[PDB]
Amino acid sequence: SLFMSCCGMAVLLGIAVLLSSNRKAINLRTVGGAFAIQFSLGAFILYVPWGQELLRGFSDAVSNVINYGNDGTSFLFGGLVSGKMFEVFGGGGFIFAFRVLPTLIFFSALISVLYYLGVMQWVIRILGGGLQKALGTSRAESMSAAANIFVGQTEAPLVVRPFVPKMTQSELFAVMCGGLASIAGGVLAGYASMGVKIEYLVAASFMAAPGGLLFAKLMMPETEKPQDKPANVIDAAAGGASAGLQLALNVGAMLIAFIGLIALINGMLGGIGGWFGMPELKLEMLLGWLFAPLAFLIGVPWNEATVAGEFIGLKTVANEFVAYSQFAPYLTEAAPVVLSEKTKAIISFALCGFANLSSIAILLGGLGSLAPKRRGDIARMGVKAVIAGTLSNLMAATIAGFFL
Amino acid sequence: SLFMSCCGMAVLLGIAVLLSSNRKAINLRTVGGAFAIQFSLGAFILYVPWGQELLRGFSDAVSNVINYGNDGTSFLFGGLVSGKMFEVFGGGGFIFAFRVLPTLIFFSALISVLYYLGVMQWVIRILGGGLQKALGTSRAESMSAAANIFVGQTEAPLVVRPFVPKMTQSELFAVMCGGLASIAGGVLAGYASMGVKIEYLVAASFMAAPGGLLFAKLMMPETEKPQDKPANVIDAAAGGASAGLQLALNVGAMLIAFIGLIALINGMLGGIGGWFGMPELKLEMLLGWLFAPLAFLIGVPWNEATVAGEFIGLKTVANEFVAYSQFAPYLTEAAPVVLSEKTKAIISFALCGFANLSSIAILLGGLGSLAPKRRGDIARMGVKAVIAGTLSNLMAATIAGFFL
Amino acid sequence: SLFMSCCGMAVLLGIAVLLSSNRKAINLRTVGGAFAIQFSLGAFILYVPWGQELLRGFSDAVSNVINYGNDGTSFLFGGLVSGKMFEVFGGGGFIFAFRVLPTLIFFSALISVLYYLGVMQWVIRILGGGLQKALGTSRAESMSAAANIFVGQTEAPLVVRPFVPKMTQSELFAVMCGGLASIAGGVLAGYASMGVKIEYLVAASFMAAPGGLLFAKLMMPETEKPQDKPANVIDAAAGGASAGLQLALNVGAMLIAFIGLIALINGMLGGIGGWFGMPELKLEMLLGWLFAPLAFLIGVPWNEATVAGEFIGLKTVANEFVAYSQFAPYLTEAAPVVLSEKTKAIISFALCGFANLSSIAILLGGLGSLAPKRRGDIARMGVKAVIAGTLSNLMAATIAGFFL
Ligand SMILES: CCCCCCCCCCO[C@@H]1O[C@H](CO)[C@@H](O[C@H]2O[C@H](CO)[C@@H](O)[C@H](O)[C@H]2O)[C@H](O)[C@H]1O
Ligand SMILES: CCCCCCCCCCO[C@@H]1O[C@H](CO)[C@@H](O[C@H]2O[C@H](CO)[C@@H](O)[C@H](O)[C@H]2O)[C@H](O)[C@H]1O
Ligand SMILES: CCCCCCCCCCO[C@@H]1O[C@H](CO)[C@@H](O[C@H]2O[C@H](CO)[C@@H](O)[C@H](O)[C@H]2O)[C@H](O)[C@H]1O
Ligand SMILES: Nc1ncnc2c1ncn2[C@@H]1O[C@H](CO)[C@@H](O)[C@H]1O
Ligand SMILES: Nc1ncnc2c1ncn2[C@@H]1O[C@H](CO)[C@@H](O)[C@H]1O
Ligand SMILES: Nc1ncnc2c1ncn2[C@@H]1O[C@H](CO)[C@@H](O)[C@H]1O
Ligand code: NA
Ligand code: NA
Ligand code: NA
Repeated sequence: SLFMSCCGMAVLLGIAVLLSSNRKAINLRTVGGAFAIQFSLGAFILYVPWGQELLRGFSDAVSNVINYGNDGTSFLFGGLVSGKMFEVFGGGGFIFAFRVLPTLIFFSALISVLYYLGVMQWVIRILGGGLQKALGTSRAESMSAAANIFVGQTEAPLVVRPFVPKMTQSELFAVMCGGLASIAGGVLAGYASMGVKIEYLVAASFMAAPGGLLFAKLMMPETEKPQDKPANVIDAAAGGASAGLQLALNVGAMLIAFIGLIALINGMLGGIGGWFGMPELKLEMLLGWLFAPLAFLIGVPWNEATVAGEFIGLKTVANEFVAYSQFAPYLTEAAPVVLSEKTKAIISFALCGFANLSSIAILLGGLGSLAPKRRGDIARMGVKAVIAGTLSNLMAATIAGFFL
Repeated sequence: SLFMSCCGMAVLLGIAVLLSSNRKAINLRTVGGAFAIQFSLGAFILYVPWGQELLRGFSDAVSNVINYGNDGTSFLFGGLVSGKMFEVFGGGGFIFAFRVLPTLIFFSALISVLYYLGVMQWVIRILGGGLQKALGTSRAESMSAAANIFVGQTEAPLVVRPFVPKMTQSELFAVMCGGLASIAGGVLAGYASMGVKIEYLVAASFMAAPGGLLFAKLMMPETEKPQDKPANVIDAAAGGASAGLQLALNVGAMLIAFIGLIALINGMLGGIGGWFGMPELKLEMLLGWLFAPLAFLIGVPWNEATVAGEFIGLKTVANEFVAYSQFAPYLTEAAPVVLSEKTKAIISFALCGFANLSSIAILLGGLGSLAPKRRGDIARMGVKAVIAGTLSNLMAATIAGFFL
Repeated sequence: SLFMSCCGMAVLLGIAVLLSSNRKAINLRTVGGAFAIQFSLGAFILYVPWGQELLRGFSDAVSNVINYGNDGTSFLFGGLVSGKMFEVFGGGGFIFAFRVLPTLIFFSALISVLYYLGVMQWVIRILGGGLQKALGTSRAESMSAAANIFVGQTEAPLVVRPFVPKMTQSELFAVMCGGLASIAGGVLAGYASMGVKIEYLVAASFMAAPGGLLFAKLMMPETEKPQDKPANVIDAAAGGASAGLQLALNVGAMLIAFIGLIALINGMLGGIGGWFGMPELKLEMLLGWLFAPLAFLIGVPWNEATVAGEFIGLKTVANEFVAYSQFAPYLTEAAPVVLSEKTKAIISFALCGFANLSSIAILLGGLGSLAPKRRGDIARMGVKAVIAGTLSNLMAATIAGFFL
């Protein structure tokens, strides 16, 4: 029952200790409180009545903002995003390129506005300040952790960019993990437009801050000693829209290629597998059969562990956007496999993160520009940071499945 | 009657004098002839028979070029830009992204071709030469003023780029105002594809050259002393298409975000206004109530001044493309408010310009690259240039409304 | 009969000799074997039974890869690329922007993957090694020739980029011609999606390697003495998708402008021609009337030489993508002119190449970046390389028409 979930938490913490740079350097106050906060935050917004009301209140607010931004894409693509599309094409009336992608543009512009008004910095300063006073973490890495709740892995350290080139290896690692254990506000609204429950996306985004610090200070404890704009609001909006556009193009081109490549892989595996009496062999079967124990370990039922492993595995070997693209049909009535409500939540939390190998290259570019002489350290701690970011997603998935 | 329009002209000229850098330095020949030319040009193509035939002859020529370029977008988007779209989606069959945006690509390529053939330079040299000999303005700023009739604010000073880094503060200001008081040929054909009368777009584009010089030499008189390529035509076309593409993407992403942001604003104003007994409070009401006297001053009837203020205000606080997007439905039979034919013209002229705060950043980039040590002067005279560019649009709107 | 084709080969070789930099420097072994290989390769895959089975086997493999990549574009554009489009819009249901363009993205990602796995380098090393040992050509130019079978003109010399800045004028010319006589794998799958027979595209791509070396060593013999990475596979795929996206945008914007410009040209020619009693005068008539002898010379029947000249001429004065766009309707049942099966093949081979004036600018950019001090030589030998690349397409078209 609930004993399998508690064991899963110990295992995830166990692997982090086994892969630690120095187990004797682990601060029990830091990693003890970090796990406590992430667990208490999960208990707050997923179990207790008041916490559930605040989460559903914030999610409904986000849901309204998404629909407001949909007035912009309704102007551009007109009837191609109307209700007539379902009367003509049926299920194929939902055009991903016109429905989901423009949401990245609007939200990137919105966050850019909220940054100009100082609204974003005000929230991060509170959340980041509460983390460093409770975990003992440094000022910079705590602000980057709180920033990563809303923005991306390369946009979050911008709030503390003059402290990046001279921060310790443990600090930089935590900064890398803070962005790998979380997502961005843009893609969040995109995933919500695909059918993913906003309550799960918002929850996982907030739990990514202490969870990101947790496995960062576990796999890389602090052994050294730390230290310590657009002209107008319309320019900020226009600048954010351009950034969202460039992101929307890249994501769209990525999904065309990757899904196409997977389709190519499945075609080859159908022939390769046939040589061993398995002509129905596909990528989903491999990822499902390989990630089934990991899914079963975090709280997914035995008869649903294989199906859940297909999505968790795809999120790891590729990225979460490709995984969510194959998990989205499982959130509708036309789902090939009817999953339990708890399982749908666990997959949603275990997929809510930029934790993948391809994000290392992005960290080498964006974060690497903030510290050009630190690109050697980033690439070196790259693989370790992905694991630490992965464990944070699995931990948040185990906690979520525990209180459900 | 016509007395309200003549008073409006005096007020607009009055504000320019009150905001002048030096009223005693104002050249009466320059600003006297500039206003005379803009007024005589308005009287020419909007009142006298022969001038109306030349304007309708040029507009029909432009209209044919647009339809010719529509063969390119008809190939790419096939039936999505066909007549079957209106039989299926009705009014929503008109897809802005496929109908209007590709026009920016084709026209940017066309102008790039006409530049290679020396056709563009030939016309600018004539118009620019006639301005400097009649107003006493310098060679460079007069050519940039004539160039801004056809191309954008950052593309126009390219004809005199070796004279930009060493031109006086009054010259640079006039160059800034020349591009703020006008638009580009690309977006012009785009606005014409939205229902905006081409006769008004072409007229306002030509009146922007003396009008841009008028309020520039009024708010910033000359107190100092002035001075004085693609391999083939296919490469020029291909280069212009790429420039139009990048512009089409930026405009499209801007409209998705801004309209979405306005929709978000209207949602918040509906709650904020409800606290003061005004739950129906929107952005249009504010902009309408605030710009109604300004609209009434330039020649808009009392019962239509508020509605006209919504578009003029939106053009100012944001940009003219967002304003035209909300004014375009008022040019069809499905218009919520039936405006008089004169009012439709006044709004069309008062919106035909890049006069906004966001264009300062564009001037800092494009025009600033032509003179990197002059970015300080551009940002300093930025706000003043927007006002001077705004007054030119209002003046052209007052003149247009006078002869109608 | 077959005598007209053999004469055509002599003429094409004749022009190359007449335009040679030094006819006495022509290596008879090099240009003798190069023509022999291209001719024997044509005889292999177009005449003999076994060679036809290997070509149809490779084409069917490519055809399957295209359909696999179509799963990615089916996810993004949903029902807009479904069969319901033909039930609603009929022939206009085929949306070029959603059907053909995304194929460039997927294939660019695929080739990027095959490069990471060393699969591409393995094939090029074999083909390139077999050319230098049979023709006596240098190591670098032979590898670039073999690479150009699969990738573009600026991507092919990347396999030998440290040898580019110090290669002779004859080597650099052959490198330029290798990319002008061939296409890329991305656009190849795009042309195949337009109805162009894959067997012809694959054949012409392979015949472009010895044909590119043939007319390069004919028009520019060697008179001097020659000499002698992504972190993971997912990063390689993501990087290739981004490159394909940027290419897809440029091609799409080019087709909108060029077709629109041609439509503008046809409008003007209709009036200009009317002054000389030819109101039906268009661009196709000119290109057809002018390239008819050239089409008749390579093996096109007398009554079909004019129609074929329209496509060959358009491929020359513009690019092959614009030509293929106007030739694609002639491959369907709704073709205005029913062409013979041999003629359809000849046009397909004569159009399969980047041989145009606009590709010189691309060579100055991409290839010029590999050798910044050699941009002077590239621009100088630019026009000659286009001709040499053109003759290679015509030669491959004559050979193809000979064995059919
Ligand atoms: C969709 C409808 C929403 C409606 C909302 C209305 C928004 C109004 C924006 C005005 O903001 C100002 O804009 C200036 C122009 O950029 C800035 O000056 C900046 O730029 C000036 C010059 O361009 C300088 O003089 C200043 O020093 C410099 O701060 C200035 O900071 C900023 O406060
Ligand atoms: C859609 C159908 C329309 C059909 C219209 C046909 C257009 C024909 C374009 C030819 O123009 C020439 O192209 C050369 C190639 O770029 C240029 O040479 C330039 O580049 C050469 C080398 O590449 C150099 O040798 C030259 O010095 C240099 O001027 C040259 O100036 C230019 O006159
Ligand atoms: C759609 C489903 C398809 C499923 C296919 C699964 C693909 C698996 C990719 C793994 O490849 C590895 O990834 C590392 C990460 O980038 C590379 O390390 C590189 O980067 C590391 C750090 O980031 C360094 O430690 C290494 O030295 C450096 O080689 C490494 O070379 C590479 O072998
Ligand atoms: N805002 C962002 N910042 C950085 N990388 C991002 C962002 N959004 C998406 N990505 C990248 O795209 C992938 C798929 O969403 C992520 O795993 C990440 O690598
Ligand atoms: N050709 C152009 N050059 C510069 N800015 C442009 C151009 N076209 C549009 N814009 C910008 O986009 C806004 C909306 O059209 C304008 O007010 C201006 O800021
Ligand atoms: N892969 C490529 N590399 C370089 N140029 C290309 C490529 N694909 C297309 N082009 C350019 O676009 C034109 C039309 O396909 C070509 O003639 C060539 O100039
Ligand atoms: Na983040
Ligand atoms: Na202009
Ligand atoms: Na090639």
